[PDB]
Amino acid sequence: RKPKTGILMLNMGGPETLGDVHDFLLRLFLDRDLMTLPIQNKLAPFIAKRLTPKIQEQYRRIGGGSPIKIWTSKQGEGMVKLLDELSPNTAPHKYYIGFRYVHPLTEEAIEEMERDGLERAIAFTQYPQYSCSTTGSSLNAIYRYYNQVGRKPTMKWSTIDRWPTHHLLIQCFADHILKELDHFPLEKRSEVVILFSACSLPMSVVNRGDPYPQEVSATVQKVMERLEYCNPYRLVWQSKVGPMPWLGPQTDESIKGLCERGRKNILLVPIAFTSDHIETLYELDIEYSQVLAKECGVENIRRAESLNGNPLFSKALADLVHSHIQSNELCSKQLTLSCPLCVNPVCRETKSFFTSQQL
Amino acid sequence: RKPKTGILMLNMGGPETLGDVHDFLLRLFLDRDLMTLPIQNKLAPFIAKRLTPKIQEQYRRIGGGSPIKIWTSKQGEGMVKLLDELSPNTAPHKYYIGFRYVHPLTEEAIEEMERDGLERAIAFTQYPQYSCSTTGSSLNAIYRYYNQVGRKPTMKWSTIDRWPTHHLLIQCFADHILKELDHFPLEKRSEVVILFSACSLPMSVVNRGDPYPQEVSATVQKVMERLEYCNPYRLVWQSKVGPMPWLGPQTDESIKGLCERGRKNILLVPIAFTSDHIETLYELDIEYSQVLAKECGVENIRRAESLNGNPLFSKALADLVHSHIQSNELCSKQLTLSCPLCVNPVCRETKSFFTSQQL
Ligand SMILES: C[C@H](CCC(=O)O)[C@H]1CC[C@H]2[C@@H]3[C@H](O)C[C@@H]4C[C@H](O)CC[C@]4(C)[C@H]3C[C@H](O)[C@]12C
Ligand SMILES: C[C@H](CCC(=O)O)[C@H]1CC[C@H]2[C@@H]3[C@H](O)C[C@@H]4C[C@H](O)CC[C@]4(C)[C@H]3C[C@H](O)[C@]12C
Ligand SMILES: C[C@H](CCC(=O)O)[C@H]1CC[C@H]2[C@@H]3[C@H](O)C[C@@H]4C[C@H](O)CC[C@]4(C)[C@H]3C[C@H](O)[C@]12C
Ligand SMILES: C[C@H](CCC(=O)O)[C@H]1CC[C@H]2[C@@H]3[C@H](O)C[C@@H]4C[C@H](O)CC[C@]4(C)[C@H]3C[C@H](O)[C@]12C
Ligand SMILES: C[C@H](CCC(=O)O)[C@H]1CC[C@H]2[C@@H]3[C@H](O)C[C@@H]4C[C@H](O)CC[C@]4(C)[C@H]3C[C@H](O)[C@]12C
Ligand SMILES: C[C@H](CCC(=O)O)[C@H]1CC[C@H]2[C@@H]3[C@H](O)C[C@@H]4C[C@H](O)CC[C@]4(C)[C@H]3C[C@H](O)[C@]12C
Ligand code: FES
Ligand code: FES
Repeated sequence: RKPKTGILMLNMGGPETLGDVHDFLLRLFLDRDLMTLPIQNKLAPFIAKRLTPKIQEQYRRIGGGSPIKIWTSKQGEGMVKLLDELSPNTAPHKYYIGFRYVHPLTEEAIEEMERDGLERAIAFTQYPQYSCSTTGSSLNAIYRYYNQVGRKPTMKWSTIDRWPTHHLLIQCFADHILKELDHFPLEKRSEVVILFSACSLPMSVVNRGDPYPQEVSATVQKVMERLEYCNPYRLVWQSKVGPMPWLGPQTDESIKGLCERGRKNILLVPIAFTSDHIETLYELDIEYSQVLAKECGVENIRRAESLNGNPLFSKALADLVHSHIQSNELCSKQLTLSCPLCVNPVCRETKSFFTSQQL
Repeated sequence: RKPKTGILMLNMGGPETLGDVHDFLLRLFLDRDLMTLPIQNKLAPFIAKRLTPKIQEQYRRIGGGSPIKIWTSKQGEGMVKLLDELSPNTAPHKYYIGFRYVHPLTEEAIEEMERDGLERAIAFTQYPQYSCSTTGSSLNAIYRYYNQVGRKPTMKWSTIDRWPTHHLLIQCFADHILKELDHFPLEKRSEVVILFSACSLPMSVVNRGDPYPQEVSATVQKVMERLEYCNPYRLVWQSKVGPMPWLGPQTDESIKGLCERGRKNILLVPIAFTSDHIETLYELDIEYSQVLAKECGVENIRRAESLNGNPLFSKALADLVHSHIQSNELCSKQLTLSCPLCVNPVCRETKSFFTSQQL
């Protein structure tokens, strides 16, 4: 009955209600692994307070809050149900949600995992493609937690730090793309252009050696091969913010560019997310698909459904955990290599934390 | 005996002797598909004249010229020898070299193909990953040739515009990587970090929608999967020139960054080339491996051998051409979609040239 193997599902997280926005932002601007700012401890709360109204407004526009926790919970529960049958030797399994910037925080989840007296602890990132700003930050949080609490872990840790091409992940994306293509008018099906849209990164980050771009590209290639290249495509990036240079082409500019060039039937695909969030429900669905799309004269613009509750996805999660357990992997080979230009000293410490785990 | 099917092998080309450097640079700065410049016809010759001495010196450092024509010739001959047995229906086959900036020029090749009175003409790019600046420019020259000569083609055209993940291309890279890893001291094999190095692109090109980065990334992923992720890796970009922003991380800075961080056993892999040229023999072998490496205190830095004369590569070429002929493909689906922000009007005309081909 008592849990033996815990699977900590890592994700940035998102505010559940408009009221959670302020703290979400605050924790986010306080994260050194994400950004360094002068008098950060004083500025952060300030920047959070001023951005709060604008961000709360974005969440109001999609219903009043993020569904991330609901979808994560459902995927986790489905995963556990399967794991108990897949790996009896490591059962019972229990999933824990460790959101980086909102409750339940990564730290709270770890505290709970230790209290449950687990034997196994698997840091399972929910970002298929690795970025030092996403998965890396979550992994650093785990290392820092123990380093700050001043005491070693009581469970054997390991991580599934990336999985950009897991065959079931690719199948889920391909299936969702195909069913969405079936939603376009029959006459336009073959004319549709697929825009794979992933979260962009500042060029300063890309230039230090971030693995993200290459991995996202890998996922896209895998999805397209499974679709047998039925339609032309392009990998574009969204969510750029600020005056600094980010990796492009931007998704909004691409949509606008495509229309002005006669390609008015577009299928957007959130290729770097496993569930819905503000980036898909607001940026892609409203900002680009409703507003921008109208101003540009698009004929048809649709978005592949996010993986969310697809039973195949829960199966994907379970297979990954199962394979990870059977291989005795502590982490991917890729995690043993820090960015060539990494300037964050905790990265090497975090890497060692997982590569040095007992058993 | 009379040639029936012609295979136009497209490549940038390189100066065979130091004396060819000047016209090489001249033709390169005159290409609108490559770069627009004020009073280009006047600036181009000037720019070529001032760069000539420095470029000639680079070629002198590697032996006095580029081996590209020699390697292209051997691969083409190997390809033809195989095609004559693989596809008796389209034999005899003849290969033609169409370098973009040096003799034999793409135009001279087309002129020769027409004189040979071929029935089938295949534009076979030698760049596995498509870039509007490489393959795109070569395809544009074919269209521009007929449009400038004021005559319709006498042969049925088609193109193999990209092949970033052909299984035999991937096996060739994997094989060369493994044999090069064997050259490292046994004690450091597992410590080696693989730097996949591809030619960089200015961010202005990346941002308009160039498919190159995503395709190179795809190749890297396939190679690593075949090597079963034996070693950690990172995809880096080389050859940045000028003050403008280019896609990074840069190969030279990554090598230096890796050394500073204790990773002194590096294996360089020219993932976007099929043979040796100035970028590998000079930039990677001399500039980075001999000079930069010494100043950084590298323990061991080697470079995977270029595909060059590997018989498996000629097999790859013949299989690509064979499958292309069997499928009646006119071009890839990807070619039917121009960059979302393309501003070159010839791109659409070039695309149409191939997609509209009779038969
Ligand atoms: C200078 C620094 C960025 C440094 C960097 O290049 O990394 C930026 C990051 C966030 C900026 C702040 C935020 O944009 C919030 C405020 C915006 C106002 O227009 C100026 C003050 C303001 C308080 C900004 C001051 C300054 O320009 C900050 C602190
Ligand atoms: C730029 C940075 C990622 C940096 C990196 O590549 O390491 C990302 C991570 C989380 C992002 C923030 C979060 O998504 C929360 C906010 C979302 C808003 O749409 C923009 C501001 C907002 C505050 C974002 C700013 C910026 O895009 C952040 C800070
Ligand atoms: C846009 C937002 C300020 C909003 C506001 O004050 O209204 C600012 C505050 C801090 C900024 C971030 C920080 O300066 C850290 C990063 C600096 C890089 O040059 C761009 C990305 C980067 C992640 C910035 C993105 C964006 O410009 C942020 C998030
Ligand atoms: C202005 C133009 C770029 C225009 C654009 O990209 O929008 C750039 C491209 C190449 C430049 C030229 C090349 O760098 C060669 C010369 C360099 C000298 O320092 C100035 C004159 C010189 C002849 C430059 C003039 C001008 O700045 C050019 C022509
Ligand atoms: C920048 C441009 C590619 C632009 C694009 O992708 O659109 C590339 C194509 C060919 C390149 C040139 C050729 O490789 C020939 C020269 C090589 C030298 O090492 C630098 C100068 C040199 C003259 C290069 C300058 C620049 O990097 C060029 C002009
Ligand atoms: C470096 C070289 C000038 C060398 C010299 O005169 O000493 C200049 C001449 C024309 C330049 C190119 C042209 O301006 C066209 C492109 C302009 C972009 O802003 C950078 C890439 C871009 C492809 C430039 C690369 C590089 O800076 C070039 C190739
Ligand atoms: S920033 Fe990537 S490993 Fe440190
Ligand atoms: S620049 Fe890419 S299609 Fe024209």
